[PDB]
Amino acid sequence: SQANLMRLKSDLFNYPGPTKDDPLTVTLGFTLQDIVKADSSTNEVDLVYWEQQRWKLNSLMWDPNEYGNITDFRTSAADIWTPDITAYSSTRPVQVLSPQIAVVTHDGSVMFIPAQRLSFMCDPTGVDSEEGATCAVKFGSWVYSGFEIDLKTDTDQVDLSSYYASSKYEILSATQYKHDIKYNCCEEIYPDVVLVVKFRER
Amino acid sequence: SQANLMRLKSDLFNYPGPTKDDPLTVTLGFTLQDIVKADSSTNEVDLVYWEQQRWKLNSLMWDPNEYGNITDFRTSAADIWTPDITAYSSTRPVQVLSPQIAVVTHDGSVMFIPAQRLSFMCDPTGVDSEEGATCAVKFGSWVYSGFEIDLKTDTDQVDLSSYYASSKYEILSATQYKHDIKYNCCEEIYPDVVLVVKFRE
Amino acid sequence: SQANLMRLKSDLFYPGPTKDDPLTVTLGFTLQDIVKADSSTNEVDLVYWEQQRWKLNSLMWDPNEYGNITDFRTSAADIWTPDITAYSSTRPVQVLSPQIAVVTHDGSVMFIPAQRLSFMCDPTGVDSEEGATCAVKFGSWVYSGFEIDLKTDTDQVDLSSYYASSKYEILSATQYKHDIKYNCCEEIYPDVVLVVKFRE
Amino acid sequence: LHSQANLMRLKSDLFYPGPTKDDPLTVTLGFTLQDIVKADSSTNEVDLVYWEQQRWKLNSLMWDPNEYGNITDFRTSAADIWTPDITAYSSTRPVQVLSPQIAVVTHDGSVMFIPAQRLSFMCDPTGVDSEEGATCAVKFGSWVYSGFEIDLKTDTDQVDLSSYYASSKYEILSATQYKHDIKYEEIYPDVVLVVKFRE
Amino acid sequence: DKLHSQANLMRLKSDLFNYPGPTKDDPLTVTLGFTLQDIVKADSSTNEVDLVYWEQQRWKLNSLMWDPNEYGNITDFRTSAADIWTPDITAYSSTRPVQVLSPQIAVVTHDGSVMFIPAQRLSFMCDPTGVDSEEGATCAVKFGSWVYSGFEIDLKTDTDQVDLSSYYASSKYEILSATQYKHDIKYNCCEEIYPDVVLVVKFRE
Ligand SMILES: O=c1cccc2n1C[C@@H]1CNC[C@H]2C1
Ligand SMILES: O=c1cccc2n1C[C@@H]1CNC[C@H]2C1
Repeated sequence: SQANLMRLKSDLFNYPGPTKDDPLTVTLGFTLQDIVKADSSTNEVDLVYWEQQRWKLNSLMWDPNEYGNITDFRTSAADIWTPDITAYSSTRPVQVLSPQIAVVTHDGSVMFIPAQRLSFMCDPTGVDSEEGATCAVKFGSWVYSGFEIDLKTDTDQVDLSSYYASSKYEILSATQYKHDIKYNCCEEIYPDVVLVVKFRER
Repeated sequence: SQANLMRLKSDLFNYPGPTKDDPLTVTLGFTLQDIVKADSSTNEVDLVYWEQQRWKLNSLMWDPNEYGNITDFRTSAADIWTPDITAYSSTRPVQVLSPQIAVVTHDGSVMFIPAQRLSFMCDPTGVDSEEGATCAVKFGSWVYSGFEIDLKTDTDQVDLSSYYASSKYEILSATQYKHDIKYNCCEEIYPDVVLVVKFRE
Repeated sequence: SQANLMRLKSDLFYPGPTKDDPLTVTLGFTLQDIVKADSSTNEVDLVYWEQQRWKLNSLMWDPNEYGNITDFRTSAADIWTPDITAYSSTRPVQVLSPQIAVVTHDGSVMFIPAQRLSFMCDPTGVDSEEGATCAVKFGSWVYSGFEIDLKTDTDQVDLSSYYASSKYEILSATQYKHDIKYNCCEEIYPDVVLVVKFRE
Repeated sequence: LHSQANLMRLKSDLFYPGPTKDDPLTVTLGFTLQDIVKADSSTNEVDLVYWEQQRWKLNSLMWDPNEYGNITDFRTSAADIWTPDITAYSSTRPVQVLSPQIAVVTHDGSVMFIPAQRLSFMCDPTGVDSEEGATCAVKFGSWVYSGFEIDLKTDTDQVDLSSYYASSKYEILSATQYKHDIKYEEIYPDVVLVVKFRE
Repeated sequence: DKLHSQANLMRLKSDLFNYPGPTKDDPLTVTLGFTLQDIVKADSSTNEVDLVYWEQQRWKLNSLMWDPNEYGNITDFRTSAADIWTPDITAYSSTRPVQVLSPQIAVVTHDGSVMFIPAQRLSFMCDPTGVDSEEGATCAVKFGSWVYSGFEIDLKTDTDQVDLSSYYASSKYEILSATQYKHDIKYNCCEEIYPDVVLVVKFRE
């Protein structure tokens, strides 16, 4: 079985990114673990979250019958192409908290779920009130337009089922709606997923 | 002997990770050096510990008689596969405080003991009291279920034998119980080792 | 299509400019936010996007020879990129976006890294109606105007993404094309000067 | 086109194990002090921003411009070449580089490298809030080479203050870069930056 | 003469570089000494203290031996620490990753001895209580190989005294005493004994 897995990986590794004629659908979903801190002197808020990314490539397909019934495998994210999904309003480089390892399945679908800590632009005024503070952060491909990476979601709600119950901040709502925007630099429209979080001091 | 060691290393390096058909047992244990800080403005606590990891691979076996009676060697952890054991509630990238070097023994067993500083989600309310504060952080594989990586411990007690005697925080209790969790949704069993620390000023 | 793109990239894969092959580099700033202003050290921190454009003959192709591919994306480390540097930073610049460029069939490259910069700036007056004014120059570290001809498309900094709830509001943001020369020597050193007037 | 081809050819033709007692290298140092960012009296650390000019010359980097289309100099990554190990003796944090790591090589074989850096070094800022000010010093020299191997020179005793930030928290009263030798048979040279400054 | 010396050095380096670590049958002696430059700060809110020091490391390998006559009488040379094996001497009680302050360059001598002296800033567990009193505070920090036992790396000192001759005269903290003593310790993880050099510093404001 180990020999079969090594052979399968060797065959697969022995993708130039999407194109307008071969666009890629990337599904995005956010799980918000915690709101670590809010800095009212700089309007920066720190969040810990899991960013679930899923896409499918014909080049990553295989027949499990030809490889000892291997249905899927784990591999370093550096072994494959991954989408350049970026927070648009970070104020510090995003910090990764989990192994960079993807799960590839025989139908060519890949699931990547890195855990990260992000500092982003957010005014926490009103967090010390019952109505709380509201902030947003956009996520999208930095360089690929809607014609190359089509960006989708499975749900309009951020997954709060793992939110740290003793966080300094409690979540009032958290949504993840898709938006289409045009930037001054380029004519083509760029899709994005915007996380809108309403939160308050616990 | 030096030539024998280089030959052994060359032969060994000239593993794809575990599978359901070829699963791997990883033994985990913690030595808690110190609780550096507790931050009640963010509910983050910072620990320094040694994370001892042990596992064993047939592909790393050899006969000492074939290599000058060498029974073990040291090698960079980048030369070998290592398990993806991760703290599930960290708030900052773990900081490595020791060389990334493993010890490999002729029976194929590997011993890795990185020293790290970890910031994790923890409410320190009560740390300034007699009963102290309590916090917990789960360790496990990020991508492997128990059908691929099985977790074991040699003991459910954290090694406190070198805990810093003049730390700002004294340890009331520290355990590393192992839990096998089966979700209602799926057949696979997920195992974790949970560090539970009770401490006070 | 994917095979055509791979063949094009292999075919394509520049020593940098010289006095006899000068390269025009166009610079433009999008100012996202003024994160902080530290009156104890006179340092101000900005987040901005630095749009860089240039064009190389060695990056041209005919889309008809490559399945009508007119552009592609590639890692910035696959290609030469200009050494544009803030001249009064006080900390290493921190990169906030993927280091990926857009190459177009006419040989033009577009690269827009997002960065956080700490630079020398006295914010005195930021708590008044007139606000504070600070400036920072951007330009090549090692190339004179004979090798890298630095240009702007406009002097108006793009404020369309400026963070509306920043601690600081922008009174004006201007990007000037400026150069310094020595009478003794022919060489001219150009820079783009970012001047920001802002207040609490 | 011809210039690009010639540059590529020149770089290939050219692509040094460092100096020795029998092949000593002159390294010329100069400082431009851009700013004194901060002074921390709780730890006696001061933070400076400066440009450190380094120049040296190697026979192995010479060429005839006539053979390469009148190319008289070129730019190259500092990792493509040997660089002197000049270091600050009293730094309290790793020096942070603020500029591209790129050097200029000229056809006579001389190399010029001017990294911009932010440095935290040991310094008692006592007096900085007075008319007389504070005075601090930091020595620069090779970590591993003696004066028999790296002959450390300057073009001037004066730190270049023509770019000092006019609105710094700290104004400069004087800034010198005098040379010093220490004998313990080798002689060990340094260049000492001495800054006298005040709020 | 300069051309010949350069050629000789290049040839020597090429021959030398064209070591898998010590073994029980081929143990390595590593000599350690410390120079304490400054005690940058004491944090009583976390019991962390920050030190700047130089760590002098010396060892000797047969594979780095050469004849000076063979290569223009070249007694020694400088080379990047990345070109050679170096020992994994680690601070046992750091609270932050150690920060390197100097070039990583070693001096290799024709008898195969290496000398490597990185300058580092270290944050280590240390309670500074009493630093504001005449007796001062006292802290220790163990150094040793992380992974090689006494049977593979034998750890020695040249002296019991930490070199204070470069200590920063205007530090916030003055040194009352500083010693470096060797100890042999048994750890729970392994049967074999592991040696260490412990730095014991008494200091005050
Ligand atoms: O670098 C590129 C490359 C292509 C397009 C863009 N940029 C970066 C910004 C964020 N994404 C949309 C737009 C502006
Ligand atoms: O990683 C190893 C490998 C071998 C032995 C040890 N460890 C690390 C700790 C520090 N050194 C002694 C002991 C415990």
